Amino acid sequence: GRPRAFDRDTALQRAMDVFWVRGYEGASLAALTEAMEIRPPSLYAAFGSKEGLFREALAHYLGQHGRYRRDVLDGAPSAREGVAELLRETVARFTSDEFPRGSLVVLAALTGTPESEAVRDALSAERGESIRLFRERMRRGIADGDLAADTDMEELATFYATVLFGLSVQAKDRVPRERLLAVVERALRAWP
Amino acid sequence: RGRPRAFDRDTALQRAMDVFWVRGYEGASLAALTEAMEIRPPSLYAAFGSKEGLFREALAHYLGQHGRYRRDVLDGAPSAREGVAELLRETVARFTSDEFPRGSLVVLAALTGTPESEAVRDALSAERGESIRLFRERMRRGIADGDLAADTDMEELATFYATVLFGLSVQAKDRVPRERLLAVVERALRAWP
DNA sequence: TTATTTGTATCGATCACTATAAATTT
DNA sequence: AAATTTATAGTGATCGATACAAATAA
Repeated sequence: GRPRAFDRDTALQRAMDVFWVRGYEGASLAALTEAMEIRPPSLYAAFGSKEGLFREALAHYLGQHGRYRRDVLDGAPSAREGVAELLRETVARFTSDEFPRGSLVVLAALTGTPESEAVRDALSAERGESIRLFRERMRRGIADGDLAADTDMEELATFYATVLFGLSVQAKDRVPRERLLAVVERALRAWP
Repeated sequence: RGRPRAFDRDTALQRAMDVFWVRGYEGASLAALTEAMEIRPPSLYAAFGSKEGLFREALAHYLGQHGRYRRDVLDGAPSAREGVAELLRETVARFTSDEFPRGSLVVLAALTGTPESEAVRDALSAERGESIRLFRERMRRGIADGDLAADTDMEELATFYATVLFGLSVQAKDRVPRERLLAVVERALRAWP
């Protein structure tokens, strides 16, 4: 029939940016439909609802900013170099302006009304996946021999995840890239 | 002179702060605030002027009643390392108590939002800068006291621990068990120079 | 009488979300 | 045409913030 005037993945990209800056509940459909360059009935045709548009923008954000994480981790010769390389590239992405500062998963919905709890729980489970990414790379380190067998991998993974999440708050606070890279270097001194 | 106010203004302020603590600034609807404060809208505005003003008063209340331990724990410690350790250990305790909302209001209440509330977002961001400054002040004392080296980068060390501190609000909100978060604090202190 | 607080009822604006039909197709 | 996306123009509900008058003090 009549052709579609927008490109799906491009409207999904602009919806992702608005969420990245205003958050899930902070993003009105006025601001969204303005960014995507579509009209409300077009938006609800492709995405179902505001929540459905966020879940698709989350999957979009993740595939474009959450797959580079495991590539850097497993591409390093040791678990310590993986955590170092991934924390350094994260600080780079957190401090260049090709994107907004900080991670969408950390910033988009930490608190809110009871109505948007499903969205908040989604971002919560995704933060647990960051811990799992760390913990999985440490399991390889113990097997490769570069990490002691009696290492508390859950504590080490959670510690560096705490630092990872904290860097989103610091990047949003406009802390310079040089100071964030010193945080990463200092956090590595805690390695066993 | 006039009709007397029928609510404790100190108690109402506490109840707004508890709603802001869980729902954030924009998430706290005026229907929800007046419901917890147990008052009605025109009273709220007579007392606090506006939602923004009510949060700004709730913030100062939260800071003096739930952030008073920070300076005390920091100052009463015999070394800079013990003050940072004890502050984080105490923060994890409060962050994981069954008695208060998990995490810190300052980090959780307004990280992102509409352009209308940037004044509130910058207020909380300035208060997070104070957390960095508060650590920095203690390390300053540690250099004079002798427990810290006279050439230590006070900002680099304070900012690192402020990063760990902010991340603990997110982990507390994610209901990470308390023993886990104390292990995190111990690991972070291993990075001390 | 005056002064301040109270509950009620409502404000204009904005929220997320659609009915409806013209526009553009094979 | 028959199919499908478009834009206009709204929906009721809720947002933050009030006009008003009964109530209650000095």
